[PDB]
Order: sequence, then C-alpha cells, then structure tokens
Amino acid sequence: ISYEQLSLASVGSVERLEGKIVGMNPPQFASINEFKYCTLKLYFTQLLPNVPDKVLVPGVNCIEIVIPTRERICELFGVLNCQSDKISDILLLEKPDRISVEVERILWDNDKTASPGMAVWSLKNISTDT
Amino acid sequence: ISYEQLSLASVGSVERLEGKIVGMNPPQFASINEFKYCTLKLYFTQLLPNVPDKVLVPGVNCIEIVIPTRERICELFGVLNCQSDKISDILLLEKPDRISVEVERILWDNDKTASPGMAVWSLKNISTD
Repeated sequence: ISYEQLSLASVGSVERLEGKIVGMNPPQFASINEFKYCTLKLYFTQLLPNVPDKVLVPGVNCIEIVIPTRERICELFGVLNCQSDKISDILLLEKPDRISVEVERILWDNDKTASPGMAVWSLKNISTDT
Repeated sequence: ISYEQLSLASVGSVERLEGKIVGMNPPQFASINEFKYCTLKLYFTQLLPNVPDKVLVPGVNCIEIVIPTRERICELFGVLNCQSDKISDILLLEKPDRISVEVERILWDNDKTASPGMAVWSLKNISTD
C-alpha cells in the first residue's frame, strides 16, 4: 500500500499528497515556545480520513509530517496563531475541506551530535485548497 | 519478528525484545515539565555487529517506544533524573551493553481533543541487566 511504500522513501524524495490532515502532535499547546525541544507533527491520509473509530498508525495508515523548526511553524501559521485550537482551524481538521501537500524526505539531525539523525517527511508546501 | 510485523500488531499485543535504545526524542530536555504536551519517545533496535549504523526510520528500521505520561517518566527514571544527559546515562545509549524491553501495543488517546487515538508501542518493562 501507499503509506507503507512511502515510509521506505529515500532522503531527497519529494511527494505530492492529497487528502486530509486528520491530526496533530502534540494535540494541545499554547504558544510557539512549546516547540523549542518538542516537534510539531501532522497526520495526513486520503484513506477513510472521516471515520470516527479510526486509529491512526503512521507509516501504514497515514503519514507523519514534521514541521522541523519554530521558524518554519511561524512562517506557515504565524506566531500569533500558534495555539492548537487556531492551528486546528487553519488546517481544517474539523471541516471536510481537502488539503494538498508536498512533502520532502529529509535527514533530520536534531540537536548536537544528533539523536541520531532520522529520515522523516517534512512539509515542503501546503495548500488549503482545492 | 520483523519491523513490518511489529507495525501491524493489534492493540494489546505484548513483546519481549532485546537490543539497544539508540536514541530519544526530544534528544535534549531540562526537566519533567517539558513533557506536559510533548511525549518522551525512545528508539529501539538490534545493533550491527561490525557495520554502520545510522539513519533511523521508525517502524521500518527500529521501533519508537513512547513513555505516555509524566507520571510514567518519573516512575521509571525519577523526577530528579529527568534531564536528557542523565536519562542517556540511565539508558546506556553510549555503552555497548544490550538492553531488554517489554513493549505493549496501546491505543494512545490523547486528550480526546478532536484528535484521533494512535496505535503505539508503550514501555511496559525495561531491564539494564
């Protein structure tokens, strides 16, 4: 299936996905300061995004998309909107509106001597249309 | 037990595995309070005898193990020890010594705040032995 095969994608890969953002991690937060150490992750799927009952499983069911820095979070969402209620409305989690994203497979090498580095999907582009 | 089979495990599954905690997320932190919204995750794998070594891809290359609550973090590690440097020492991430973990597939939900639950591996037991 697509998410299992996407999870095998090598660093450098760029994919266009269409569907819905069905969740974020962490699901609650109050300011940009929450993301000094913690990372904002989005969950994306075009497979039964609606069904209540849905148990998300990143890499089989949906993909995890990291927004890697506070600066990138701000660029996309604005520092003034960086509370989970507001990001939720912006990402249309409670609405049927479809989303299109370009994601990029990056080597995400965290802090100093690493964590170590891991391969993750990061948000290249996002359209709240169409 | 392949990683693929581990990614498909039904909620409630328990597994005893041996290998190494090779990293933690977040990889740097100062106190327990950083885990109010953020979740501590550990990365488990079996290590390479005489080879590299490196790019973790959770679910394919290793498993991510979540310690779902602050209460659980303290119970295992101690509120006094909840700094990334101290936990790294406790988890022996810089010694070659093998670790033994028991993980449980849990439905992790999750404030229940227009969120969905996620199936994840939770730390049931760990031995440094």
